[PDB]
Amino acid sequence: MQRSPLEKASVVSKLFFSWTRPILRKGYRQRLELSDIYQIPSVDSADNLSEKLEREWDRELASKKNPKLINALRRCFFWRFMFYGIFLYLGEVTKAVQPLLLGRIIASYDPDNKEERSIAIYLGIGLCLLFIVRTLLLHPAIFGLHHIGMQMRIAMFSLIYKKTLKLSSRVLDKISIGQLVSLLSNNLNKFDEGLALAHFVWIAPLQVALLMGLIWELLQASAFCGLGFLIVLALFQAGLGRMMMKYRDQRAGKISERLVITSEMIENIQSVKAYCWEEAMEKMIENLRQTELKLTRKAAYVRYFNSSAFFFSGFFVVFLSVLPYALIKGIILRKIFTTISFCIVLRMAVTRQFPWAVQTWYDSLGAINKIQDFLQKQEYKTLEYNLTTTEVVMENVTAFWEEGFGELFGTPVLKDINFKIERGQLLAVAGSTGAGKTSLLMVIMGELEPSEGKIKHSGRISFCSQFSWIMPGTIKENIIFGVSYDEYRYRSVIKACQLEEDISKFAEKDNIVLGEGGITLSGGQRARISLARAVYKDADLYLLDSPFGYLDVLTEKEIFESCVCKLMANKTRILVTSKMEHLKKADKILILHEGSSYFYGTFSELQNLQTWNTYLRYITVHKSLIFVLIWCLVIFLAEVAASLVVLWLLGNTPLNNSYAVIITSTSSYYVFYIYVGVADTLLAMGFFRGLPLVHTLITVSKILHHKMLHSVLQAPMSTLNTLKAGGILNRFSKDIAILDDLLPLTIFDFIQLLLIVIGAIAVVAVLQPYIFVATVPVIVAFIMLRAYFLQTSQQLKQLESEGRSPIFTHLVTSLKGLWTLRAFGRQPYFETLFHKALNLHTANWFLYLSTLRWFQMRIEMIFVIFFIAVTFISILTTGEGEGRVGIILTLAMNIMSTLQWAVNSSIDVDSLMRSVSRVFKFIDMPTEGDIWPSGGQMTVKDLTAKYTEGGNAILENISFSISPGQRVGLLGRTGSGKSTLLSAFLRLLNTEGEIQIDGVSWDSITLQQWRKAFGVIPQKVFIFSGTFRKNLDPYEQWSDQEIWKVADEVGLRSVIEQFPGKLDFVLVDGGCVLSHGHKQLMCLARSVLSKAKILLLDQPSAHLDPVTYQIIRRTLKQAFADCTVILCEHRIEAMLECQQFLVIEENKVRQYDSIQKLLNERSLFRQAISPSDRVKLFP
Ligand SMILES: Nc1ncnc2c1ncn2[C@@H]1O[C@H](COP(=O)(O)OP(=O)(O)OP(=O)(O)O)[C@@H](O)[C@H]1O
Ligand SMILES: Nc1ncnc2c1ncn2[C@@H]1O[C@H](COP(=O)(O)OP(=O)(O)OP(=O)(O)O)[C@@H](O)[C@H]1O
Ligand SMILES: CC(C)CCC[C@@H](C)[C@H]1CC[C@H]2[C@@H]3CC=C4C[C@@H](O)CC[C@]4(C)[C@H]3CC[C@]12C
Ligand SMILES: CC1(C)Cc2c(sc(NC(=O)c3cc[nH]n3)c2C(N)=O)C(C)(C)O1
Ligand SMILES: [Mg+2]
Ligand SMILES: [Mg+2]
Repeated sequence: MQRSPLEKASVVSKLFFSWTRPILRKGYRQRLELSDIYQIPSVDSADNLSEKLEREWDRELASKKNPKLINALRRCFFWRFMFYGIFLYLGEVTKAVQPLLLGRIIASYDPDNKEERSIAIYLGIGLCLLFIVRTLLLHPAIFGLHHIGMQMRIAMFSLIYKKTLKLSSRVLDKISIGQLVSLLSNNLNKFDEGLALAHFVWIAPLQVALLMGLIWELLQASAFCGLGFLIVLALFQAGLGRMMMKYRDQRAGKISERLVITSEMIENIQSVKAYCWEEAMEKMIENLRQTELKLTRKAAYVRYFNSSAFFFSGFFVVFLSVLPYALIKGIILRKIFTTISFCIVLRMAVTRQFPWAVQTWYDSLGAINKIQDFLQKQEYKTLEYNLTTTEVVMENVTAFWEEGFGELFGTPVLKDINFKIERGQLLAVAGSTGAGKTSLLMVIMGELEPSEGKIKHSGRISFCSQFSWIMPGTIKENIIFGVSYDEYRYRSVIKACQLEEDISKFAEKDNIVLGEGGITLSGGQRARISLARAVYKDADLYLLDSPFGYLDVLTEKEIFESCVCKLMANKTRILVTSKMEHLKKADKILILHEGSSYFYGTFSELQNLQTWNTYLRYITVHKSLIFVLIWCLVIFLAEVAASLVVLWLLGNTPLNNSYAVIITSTSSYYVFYIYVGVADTLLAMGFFRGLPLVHTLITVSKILHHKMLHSVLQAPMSTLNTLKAGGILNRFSKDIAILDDLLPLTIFDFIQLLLIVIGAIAVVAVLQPYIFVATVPVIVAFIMLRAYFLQTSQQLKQLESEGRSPIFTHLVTSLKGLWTLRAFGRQPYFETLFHKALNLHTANWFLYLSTLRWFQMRIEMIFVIFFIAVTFISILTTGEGEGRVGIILTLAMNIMSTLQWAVNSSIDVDSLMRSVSRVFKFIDMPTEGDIWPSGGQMTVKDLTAKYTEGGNAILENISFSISPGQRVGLLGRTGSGKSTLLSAFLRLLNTEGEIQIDGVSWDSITLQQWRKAFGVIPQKVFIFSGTFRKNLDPYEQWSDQEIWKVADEVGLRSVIEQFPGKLDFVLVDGGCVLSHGHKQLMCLARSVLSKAKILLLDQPSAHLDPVTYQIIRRTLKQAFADCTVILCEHRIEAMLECQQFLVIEENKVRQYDSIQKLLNERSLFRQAISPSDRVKLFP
């Protein structure tokens, strides 16, 4: 990491921006190098800006009665804000005095021997000094304001991330990820570039006042008559402004809902492919875009008029100003031209510098109000009493989930519970699915607050959750979790939890980079990592929320008899389980039922009791766009043609005529200048040209989004495991929102300005030849410098754009596994780990932003250097009568001002066109590519299974056969590959060989027609945000009578009726409202509905007790009558059902007929069988 070159630089280097020079010549030749990226300055790091504003915000909360975040921002930015403002004012004031000096220098060409001839050279010196001071005065202040804006945004982002870690469990149901992602995604680049525009609120009026006097000098009455039009027009723009911000708050609700559905489906696509929900998910996201794009088009139509009230305004402000003066006194051309030159600045001042400033003040204060509202929310309170005898006591506790019933006090999830726990003994928390075993642990931790009751234990606590959580990094970084490493401790934990088997099979033994959630690992490997993280942590109380769900009986007994009773057996460790073997060794038991203590005591008592290609693939998506652009061009040619014959007639005039005074001298070199100043309205796009162009460009972004979401869904599994969660979420959030909002209007201004310059040069050139030759040296200079800059700029804009993914990826896992962070107390780790993501983004963004003003300053310096050269060549070579050299040259240099503005607009288009480039990389991803399943007999031959292309083979030379309508058991040790065998049939991972069914093979049929044969219950359950009927069938094939008919057999009768809207209750936060057992029953009903003659069950019973498991065999015997069943399951009770058994080990299979034979070979596995389950197998 090289340190920032801004730190050690002369004022000249910081004034002329020479310190950014190295990376351009480095980036021009070569591809950009990671070494060449500079470390952020010490001023604008995450830590200090957090430090600074954190200190002010609590001072603000302490002092005032109703605090405001703007007051906290004021005390740390206001002086450095206003310091740049006064330079930006003087830099803008010097534009208004330019027509006074230049005006006379144009007038001095007139042969009528005026006094100007005399002063011209002094204006010549003065006007050169005038340009030099502005070029220096403006750009440092803009960079200064961008630099302050960047510091404000980093400070607020840091305060949101600290606030969200202390946020209440009550609030998490209300605020989804789409709320947080959208808030950051909106502000990320909009807030920084805004503070350049923000000052023109108070610059523009003083500018209007200063200009109105200078016009009042020329025209006494009419100038006010003109101004009235701009007051008339300014109120119309303010009307569009308030209209456009009411269309944006209707849409803002819709965007959040789209991101939560898009995130959820791509996070667990492996289920989405198994069920075959492509059309279902696409049609769902399609319906959310309908409302969004309706509001986008409406907000875009009002935005055009706001950005089209400057070009049209031009002609009418001058016309209404000169007309009244013309009728009474008469006018000289020298008076009309002067007015034109003042007018252009005034409109710039009042029609694109005033409506862009206020619009920035609304958005900034709106964004700050949402952040301030987000900071003032219900916090997770902590109340831990270190002083204790280490006796975990609970007495007379009740608890409700929601606020309403709890506050008004629906049945509470706990009531009338009480227990006493000495230090060095484990509690056996037992009961049926929906007893409140997770809820009890949530009360012990303090996530769920009890209405009536009291809890007390010491602050130190460990927590192994039911849904296992894996942060992004190495298995080591997961197991130790933000603390020092201890060789003796870490190794002893891994042998206790016995991951030694699973860790040794990996290529990189200890440390492999796991993704967001850890889908590289199976269910058993995640559970034991979560348990290892819990065990490696040291605390007074260990909470274990059923870690033996996904484990086989051999692993379950060894890990129980190796960790729970060996590694920790001198402390209070409440556990969740439902087996006799675990309750025997346990000292105290608590059997919950319907949120009530059925029993409490001991085991003995209980028995007693009972680039060109990017710019070309974006124009040829939609045919309307190419018709509209051709339609604009033919109308453009017509007005260029119309103006040419107007100026032909006007110039060729043979001229009491007070109306407009002209002489042979003045005529020739004012008539052309008048046209150049009024060529911004004549060659303007109307509501015939501008409307459809905006309409089509939004239609392009709708088509691009459809293709992108379509391509991501049907791409192969390897390409989707390669990329992160935040990388997916970044594009659909930020990159698709740029094609909807900014990019359609950014192209409009670029085309408008480009047409004005082309058409201006065209009419001037055809009528007077040498001005085209005069423009060419300045034209080539701008194109030269532009081509040079874009080589570095395009490479910085990709490192910066892809630099966003760290911030989002981190924000997902932070919010996803929030309960474990506060359990272990690892906020200081995650805050400092989050600061690195901001510093990374700042490092790239600051670099790109600073490179731009270099370009912005250099192109103005080029224009100044040429204008200085033109002015003295003009003034010095002026004849005794009628100097023609200056007449030709200054006309060109009036055009180059409009082109300078167009080149700056061109760089804003290329920066936004990067986004469309990054969308097209997702569109260009590879594709995975009588009655048929009558009986459902499978024949596998020479099968091989591996995830990565040319990696390690998980299964090797697999072959076996199932006869029709036969139930088949599948089993083996955790991490054997059982899922891989189920994924091999669906062929989600790439395989070799053939699996032929009912005498017909893979290659005979398409893949989507193939996957409709099977009926899947996956290991990881997927419940998207919607109604129960939407989850149970997205296609809406089955009736309510049908779904209610299924709902009783699998037993969601009592589950659904609990909630208000029966089959209309909108599930949230990935179905957090339902318990873990109900999610397994949800996937069962989903498979029961889909009548399939083959069906695949990946551990249907995960954390179901023996009572709930009767439903599984009830529905498996009755509903699945004739169809063949592959049952992948750990519990031995399930083996009584199915005939043939498939055992997996050593990357190969073995098939067995009877159970007696199979269990006979293996002794340790037969000795793991429960005594209650041993009397069933053997009679
Ligand atoms: N966030 C929540 N909001 C509202 N109700 C909830 C929430 N979480 C759980 N519940 C309800 O509380 C009851 C008990 O939940 P809990 O998860 O503690 O049961 P459990 O015994 O742990 O389930 P399982 O045996 O499947 O692990 C369930 O009926 C469930 O509907
Ligand atoms: N997506 C993947 N990419 C790479 N390797 C994988 C992937 N999924 C699984 N593996 C590897 O394959 C091994 C076995 O895979 P699989 O997920 O089928 O185990 P399993 O039998 O389902 O486990 P469990 O018994 O816990 O359900 C894992 O131990 C892991 O090393
Ligand atoms: C800083 C600004 C807002 C102050 C007010 C505007 C200034 C520019 C205005 C207010 C009064 C104006 C003056 C009013 C009358 C005359 C006399 C005339 O023969 C030459 C111009 C001159 C001298 C004007 C120059 C511009 C002027 C000085
Ligand atoms: C904002 C807007 C309504 C934009 C606008 C105008 S005026 C105008 N077009 C015309 O005059 C016109 C004439 C022929 N074809 N178009 C527009 C517009 N965008 O078309 C004004 C009034 C300044 O203000
Ligand atoms: Mg539970
Ligand atoms: Mg599995």
